[PDB]
Amino acid sequence: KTVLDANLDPLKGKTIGVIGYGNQGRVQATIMRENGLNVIVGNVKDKYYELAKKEGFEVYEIDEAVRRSDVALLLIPDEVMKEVYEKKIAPVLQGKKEFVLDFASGYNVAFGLIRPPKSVDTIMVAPRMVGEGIMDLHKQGKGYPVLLGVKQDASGKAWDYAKAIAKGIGAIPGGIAVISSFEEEALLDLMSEHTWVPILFGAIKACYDIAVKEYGVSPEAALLEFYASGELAEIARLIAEEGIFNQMVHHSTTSQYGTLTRMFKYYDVVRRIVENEAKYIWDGSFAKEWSLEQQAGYPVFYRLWELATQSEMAKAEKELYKLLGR
Amino acid sequence: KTVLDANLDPLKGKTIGVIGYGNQGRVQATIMRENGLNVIVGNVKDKYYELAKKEGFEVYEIDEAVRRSDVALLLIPDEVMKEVYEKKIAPVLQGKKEFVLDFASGYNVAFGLIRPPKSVDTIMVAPRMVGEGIMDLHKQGKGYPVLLGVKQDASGKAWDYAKAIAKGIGAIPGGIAVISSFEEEALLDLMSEHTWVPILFGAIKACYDIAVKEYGVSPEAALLEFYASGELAEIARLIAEEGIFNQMVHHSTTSQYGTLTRMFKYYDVVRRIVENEAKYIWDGSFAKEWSLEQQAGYPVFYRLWELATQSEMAKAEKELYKLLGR
Amino acid sequence: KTVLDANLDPLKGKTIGVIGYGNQGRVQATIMRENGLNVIVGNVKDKYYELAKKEGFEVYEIDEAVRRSDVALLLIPDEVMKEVYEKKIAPVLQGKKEFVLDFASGYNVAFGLIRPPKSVDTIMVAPRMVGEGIMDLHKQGKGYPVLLGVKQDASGKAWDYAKAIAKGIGAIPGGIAVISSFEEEALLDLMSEHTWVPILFGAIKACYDIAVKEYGVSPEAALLEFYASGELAEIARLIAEEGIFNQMVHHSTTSQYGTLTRMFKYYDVVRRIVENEAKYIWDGSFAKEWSLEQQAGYPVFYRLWELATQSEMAKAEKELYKLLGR
Amino acid sequence: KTVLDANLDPLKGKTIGVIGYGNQGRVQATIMRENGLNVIVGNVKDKYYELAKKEGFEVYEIDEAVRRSDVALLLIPDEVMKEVYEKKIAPVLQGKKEFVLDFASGYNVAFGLIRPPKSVDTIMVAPRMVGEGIMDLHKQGKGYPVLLGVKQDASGKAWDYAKAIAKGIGAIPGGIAVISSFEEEALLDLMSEHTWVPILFGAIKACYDIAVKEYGVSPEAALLEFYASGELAEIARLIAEEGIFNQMVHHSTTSQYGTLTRMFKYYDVVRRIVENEAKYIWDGSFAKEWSLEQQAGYPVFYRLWELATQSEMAKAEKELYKLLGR
Ligand SMILES: [Mg+2]
Ligand SMILES: [Mg+2]
Ligand SMILES: [Mg+2]
Ligand SMILES: [Mg+2]
Ligand SMILES: [Mg+2]
Ligand SMILES: [Mg+2]
Ligand SMILES: [Mg+2]
Ligand SMILES: [Mg+2]
Repeated sequence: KTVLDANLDPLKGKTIGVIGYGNQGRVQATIMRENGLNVIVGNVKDKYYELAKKEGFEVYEIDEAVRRSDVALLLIPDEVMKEVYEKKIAPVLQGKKEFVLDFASGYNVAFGLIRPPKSVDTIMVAPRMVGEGIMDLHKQGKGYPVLLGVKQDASGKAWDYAKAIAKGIGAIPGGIAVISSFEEEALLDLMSEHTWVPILFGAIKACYDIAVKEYGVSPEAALLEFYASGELAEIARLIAEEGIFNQMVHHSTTSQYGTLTRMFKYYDVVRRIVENEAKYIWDGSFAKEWSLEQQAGYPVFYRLWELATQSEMAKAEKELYKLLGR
Repeated sequence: KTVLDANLDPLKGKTIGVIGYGNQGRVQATIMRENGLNVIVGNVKDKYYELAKKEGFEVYEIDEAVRRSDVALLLIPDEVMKEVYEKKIAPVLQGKKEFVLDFASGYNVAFGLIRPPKSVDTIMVAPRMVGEGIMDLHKQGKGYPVLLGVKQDASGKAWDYAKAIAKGIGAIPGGIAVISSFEEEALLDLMSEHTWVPILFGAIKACYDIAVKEYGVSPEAALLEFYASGELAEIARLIAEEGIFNQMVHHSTTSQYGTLTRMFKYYDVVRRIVENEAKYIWDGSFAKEWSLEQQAGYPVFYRLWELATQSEMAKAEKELYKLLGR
Repeated sequence: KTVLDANLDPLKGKTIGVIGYGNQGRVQATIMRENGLNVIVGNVKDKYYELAKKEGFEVYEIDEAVRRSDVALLLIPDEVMKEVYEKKIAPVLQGKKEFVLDFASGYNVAFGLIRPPKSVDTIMVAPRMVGEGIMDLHKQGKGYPVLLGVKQDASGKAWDYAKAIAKGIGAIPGGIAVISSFEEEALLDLMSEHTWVPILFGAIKACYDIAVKEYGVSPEAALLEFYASGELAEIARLIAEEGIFNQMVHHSTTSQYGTLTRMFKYYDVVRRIVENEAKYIWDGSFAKEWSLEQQAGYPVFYRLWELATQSEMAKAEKELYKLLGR
Repeated sequence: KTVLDANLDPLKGKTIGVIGYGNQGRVQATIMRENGLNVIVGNVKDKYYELAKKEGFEVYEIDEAVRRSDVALLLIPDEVMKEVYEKKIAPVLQGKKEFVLDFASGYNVAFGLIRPPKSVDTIMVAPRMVGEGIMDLHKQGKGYPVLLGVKQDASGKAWDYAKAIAKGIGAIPGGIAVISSFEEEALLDLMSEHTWVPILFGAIKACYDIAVKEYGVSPEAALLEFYASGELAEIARLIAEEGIFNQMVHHSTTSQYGTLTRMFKYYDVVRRIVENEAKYIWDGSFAKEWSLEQQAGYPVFYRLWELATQSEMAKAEKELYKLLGR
C-alpha cells in the first residue's frame, strides 16, 4: 500500500536543473550528483553563488537554467516563490513543449497561488527531516520518509516520474514513500504550527504566572522545573523510538496515574480547538489572512515579537541563562 | 540570593548511611565515596544486595544502618516509603538523641504522611536531573541544580547541614542551589504531570482523529507528521540552550506568524485549567485520591492502560514501527 | 457464527475440582457426575460440608482440592472471592505447571482484581438462568444459553477447553453458546442493575405519590392497580415466548395507541441516562466506588435500606398483604 | 521627575534641515531661526515652495536637504510619510555615517512601518497644541508641553539631543517636558479618537432621536439645547483652568446631584468599552485595518460620510444655521 522501491530509468541522460541553493537545495543536489545525473545549479547572484561553484557545480541564472533543463526542482522558500515565478519561470514555460515541474512544499499550488499551464507535469516530493540531519545520514546508507503527490496529469508517466526522484535523492530504498495529495500535504504541515505547538508554549507560560504570582514560588526555581532543565528533550527522544504510550513505564507510578486520568478528562476541550483550526485552513481563509499581512507591511507580526520577548517569563530566563553559562 | 558554594566541615568524620540502592542511591553514594566520607549501604535483601557489595561497599539491614549512622538519606521510592518507615526506621529514631533525616522528594512530608519526632532535623536535597545523566557528567567536573528546604528546625545548624550535602554529592560548585520549601517542591513536581503533559498528549491524539476521520488522510501519513518523526525532539533541544522564544528564528516566517498569533488567542482557555489543577493539589485532595486508589486495588489504573494501548492511534503506530526497523 | 456442539474428549480421565458448594456449585457438579467425570468438592467446613457428603461426593479442603485437580471451577460468590483466592489458591498455582482456571462471573478478572499467572489458562462459562430452573430442566433433556470467553492464552487448546465444559455441564446440545469476552460479560450484567431496573421501581414509586397526594385516590386502591395484582408477571411471560412488540396485539386498541406514541416521545430522555451509566462502568469507576463502601463498613447501604422499607408506599403495602392472605 | 530646562550647546554650528513646510513645519522653523541656527527648508515643488521663499529661507529638494544636514526633522503628515521616506530619504541615510532623525508623531515607528538603520539616532519631540495657538504664544514669552522619547540609542548623546530641541523650538523654559516612549505616544493619541470622542457625538445624536420621535419636541428646539448654543464651549473653558470637578460649583444644586449620581452609575458600562479599544490598538490590529482601507480605495470611508451628512439631525441643523446668520 506504500512504496518501497522504484527505478531510475525514466530520468537518465537528461538535464536536472535545481533552482535555489539554500538549505534544501544543497542536500538534494549532492546526493543526485553521486547517483550520476546531469545536475546544474540555477541561483540568484548572491553569496551562495561562490559557495556552489567551489563545491563542484556549474552555476547559471534562473531563467537560463530552465531553458537547458527538462526536469526542474523549485527548492526556494515559499515567501519569495510567487514573485520570482511570474517574473522568471512563467515566460519560459510557454516556450517549452513538455516539462516536469517539482515542488518541495504544497502551499502555493494547493491554494492556487501558482497555476502552471496544461502542457506541464506538476509533482511533489516532500522530505520529513530538516536537512542538517540528512547529510549526516547519507554516509550511513539509510533513508528517510517522503510524501508523493501529482496535481496535473499530462504524460501518463506522471506517477512514475515521482517515484524515481524519491529513489534519486536517497530516500528509498531503506525508507517509506507514502502516496498523498497536494492538499493533504499543506493541511498536515499547518496543523502542527496552529494546534499543538501554541497550546504547548501557552501552557508553560501559564504555569509560570500561576506559580509565581499566586503561590510565592521563586522566579529562579519555577524555571528549572518547567523548561530550563532538559527533561522535555529527554522524554521526547523516547517517543521517536519506543512509542508514545510505551515510554510511560520508565516513570513513577504516581506519574502515570496523573497523566492518564487527566488526558481523558481534557480530551474534548482540546478537541474543539482542533476542529476549528482545521476548518479555517481547508476553506482557504488562513491563506488570505497571511497574504494581507505581507501587504500591510507586517504591523501585527512586529507588535507580537515585542510583547513576547519583553515579558515576565522571558526577562527572568535571560538572567538564569546568564548564570549557568549558556 | 541563590547559593554558589558551601563547606564540607560539619559532616566530616561521621557516618553517612544511605538507605536503598536504587537509581538515585547508586549515583549519590558514588560521588560521596570519592569525596572521602564514611558511606554505608542499607539495603533490603534483594538483587541489589550483591550488586552493591561488588561495587566496593558494606551492605547491611535497614534498621541496623540507622543505628550506626548519624546522617541518613532516604533514597527509596515514594510508593513504598510509608510502610517501610513505620516498621523499620520509626522504632529506632526514638532510641537516638540527635539525627538528620534527609529526603530526595517532598511528597510524604508536605502532606503529613510521614511525621518524624521533634528531636530530629528534617532537610531536603532534590536534584533536577535523571541519574543516568549525572554519572555521565561526573567525569567532566561540572554540576547540576538542586533545591534545598528545611521542615523542622532543631539544632540551629539545620540550614548549614543542607548546604554541605549539596556540595558533598557533586552539585555545587559549578551549579545552582535554590532555597525552597517542602510544599513548593511537591507543588511544582505534580504540576508538570497534571497540566502540560496530558494537554500535549491529548492534542496529538486529537489531531490524529480529525485528520484521518474527517479529511481522509492516510493512517500511515498522519503519524509521520505529528510524532513518529523526531522533530519534537529536535526543537526541544534548542529550548534548553537558547530559550523558548529565541529558538523560533530558525523556522519559516509562515511558522512564526501561526505560532505567535494562536499562542495569545488560546491563552486564557488553558489558563483556566492550570488554576483548577493547582487548587486541587494545594488543599491535599489529590493525595487523598491516590491513597484510596492503592487501597481499592487499582481498578481505574488497570482500565485506563487497556483503553490507551488498544486504541486507533496506538494500533497503527505498532505497524509503522514494524516497518522502519524499530 | 454461534456454537451448537462440541466434544468431551479434551477433559476425559482427568480430575475436575469444584470449589464451593453453593447454589451454582450444586447444579453444575450434579450434571457432570452423570456425564462420567472425576468430580471432587472443595468446600469450607460449613453447613454445606455434610450436605455435599450425603449427596454422594468426596469433600476436602480448598487448597487441597487444587493440588489434586487439573481443571478447577470457582463457583463462589464475588464478594468473598478476592480474599479467599490470595490466601488459599494463590500459593498453590505457582507450585503447578499447567492449569485451567474457570470462572462463572466476569467481574473480578475484567477489572484486574484477581490476576492469575502466565502459566495458567483462564476461561469463562456463564449461564443465563437461575439454578433453581436448571435442575428442573435436566429431567427434560433440554439446554440453556451460555457465554464463553478466554482471557489469557497459554496452550492453544484454550478455546477448545471452553467449548467442552459448555457441553459437559448440560448447556449444549439443545441450546446456544455465544462467543463473548470478560469485559462484555461484566458490562451487560451491571447494565441491568443500573439502567432499567431502578427506573422501573422509581416510576411505580412515583405513580403512587402523584395519585394519592394530588388526586385523592385511596391508599388501598392505588396499590391494586400498579403492582399488587399479578399483571406485571403476566405480560412478562409473553415477552419470553412471543416477542416484545408482538405481545401487544392481545391488548385493547386504546392501550396500543398510548404505549406506542409515548415510547417514541420519552426515548431520548431515557437514552441520556444509559449513555452515562455505561461510561461509569467501562472506565472502572463503579468498581472503585463499591470497593470503598465495603471498607468504610457500609454506612450508605445501611441508611438506604432504612429509608426504603419505612416509606409511605411500603407501610401501606404491609397492611394490604395482611388482608389478602400473603 | 520631569524636565524644566536644557542646553542648546550640542546643536550649535551645525545644519538643521526641516522637511516639509506644512502647518507644523512653519511654526517650528520660525522659532529656531530666531534662536540662531542653520535652518534650511526641504520642500516639494508645491504652493508652499514660493511661500517659504518669501518668508526668508532657502528652499531645496527633499533628498538634497538631507545630504547637507546633520539633524533632520520630519514634519510631514503620516498618510504620505511612508512612501516618500523609502523613495527619497532611505537611499541617502546609508551614505551617511551619523545622523539624528526626529519625528513629531509616534505612529509609523511604533508599529514598525518605518525602520531606520542602526547607524542613526531616532528621537521624538511631540507638542500638545495646535500650531495656530503656538505662534500666538511666541510673542508673549511662554511655552507649551512636549513629550520626549528615544527609540534607537547609538552615540550615548541621544537623550541630551532630545532635550535641546525641546528648548530650541520654544517649549522649555516655561513649560513641561515629560519623558515618554514611542509606544505610549501612539496609544494616548488614538485613545482620544476612539473612546471618548465617538461616545460624545453618538450621545448627542441619540438625544435628538429620542426627544423628537418619542416626546414630540420640535426639531428646531431640540437643537438649541444640546449643541447649537455655545454652552459646551463655555463649560469646557473652565476645565482647562480650574479643574474637572471644581468647575461644577458654578452650576445649580439640582445640576450637581444629577451629574454626580449618574457618573458613578454608568462608570462600569463605559469602562468595558475603553478596555476593548485599548487592546485593539496595542496589539497592532488597528494599524492593519487602516492600512488595508487605503489599499482597497476607501469604500467604507466614502459610505460613512454619506450616511452622516444626510441624516435627520444634520438636515435640520442646516436650516437653523440658515436662520441665525452663520
Ligand atoms: Mg511539521
Ligand atoms: Mg514548514
Ligand atoms: Mg518535572
Ligand atoms: Mg517525580
Ligand atoms: Mg441480568
Ligand atoms: Mg449477578
Ligand atoms: Mg489628542
Ligand atoms: Mg493626531
